[PDB]
Amino acid sequence: GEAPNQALLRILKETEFKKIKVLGSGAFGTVYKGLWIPEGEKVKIPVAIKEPKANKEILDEAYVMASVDNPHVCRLLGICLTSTVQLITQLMPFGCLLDYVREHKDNIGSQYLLNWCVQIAKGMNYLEDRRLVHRDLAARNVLVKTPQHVKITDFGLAKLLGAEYHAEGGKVPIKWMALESILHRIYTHQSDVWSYGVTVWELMTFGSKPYDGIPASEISSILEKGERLPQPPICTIDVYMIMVKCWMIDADSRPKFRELIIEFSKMARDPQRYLVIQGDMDDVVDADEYLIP
Ligand SMILES: *CCC(=O)N1CCC(Oc2cc3c(Nc4ccc(Cl)c(Cl)c4F)ncnc3cc2OC)CC1
Repeated sequence: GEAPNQALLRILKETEFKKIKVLGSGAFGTVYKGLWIPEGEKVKIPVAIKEPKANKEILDEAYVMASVDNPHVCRLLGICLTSTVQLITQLMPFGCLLDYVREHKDNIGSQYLLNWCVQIAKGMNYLEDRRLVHRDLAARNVLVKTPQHVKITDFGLAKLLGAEYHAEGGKVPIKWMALESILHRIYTHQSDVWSYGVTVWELMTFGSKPYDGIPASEISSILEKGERLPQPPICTIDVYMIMVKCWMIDADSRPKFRELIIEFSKMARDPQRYLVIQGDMDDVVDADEYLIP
């Protein structure tokens, strides 16, 4: 009872796109921005390009990104098979939501924060429909297309469940993981809900570091001792109670992604009741409008 993944993997000519700038660099490789002009099409699509034996890793990320299609999940546009392997995706001009929430903290309203909480829950709920566990949900891994539209990205750690994933050992983001993921290395859709709670806490604190000034090894014990992240200042008890529910030790008593949509959507209908913030070329086609079946 496992469905065939009939997603299409589009191979892109190196001619079809040009690089423009370097958006970011890390070990493996650098992420760049550029334009993609499919030959004989008269369209220019703003894209972001990301170019060992780690090719097995980047090709696993491409498989996952090519198999998702949701307004709040970044989809792979294609890959380029030159001397280096490149991943081409739609350009998210405003960067990651973590940096955006930091560089604009004096201009972000409750309506935007709660809407972001709704959109991330919508994208996370879609990944659960597709039986996909992200395992690395964080504010740094949510990209901003427009201030009103954010999407989930970075599926390097994502794993597809059959019809409870048991990792072995890898550089993992300790401070965002559920307690069972720390101790047993078990990952469930409800393990992503814990990460979702930390991600919401990142937004409501305008980019603060969770457990700032704490060793990563001491985290497993303080979570057993009953300790969680503090109530952010702008957070009513209503919003903070939801974040606390995502961090319960019993994983099945945690909120579901389908329910986090409903609760935050109800809150976005009256944002100031739940968040208290002081003073509330020519042929360019966005990739969300370029659809080839
Ligand atoms: C906040 C953390 C941080 O330092 N960075 C994250 C955002 C980067 O800037 C931009 C990145 C992208 C990406 N990234 C991307 C991720 C996975 C894959 Cl496979 C591919 Cl191909 C990617 F391109 N995607 C789309 N748009 C942007 C836009 C960015 O800034 C404008 C820099 C480092």
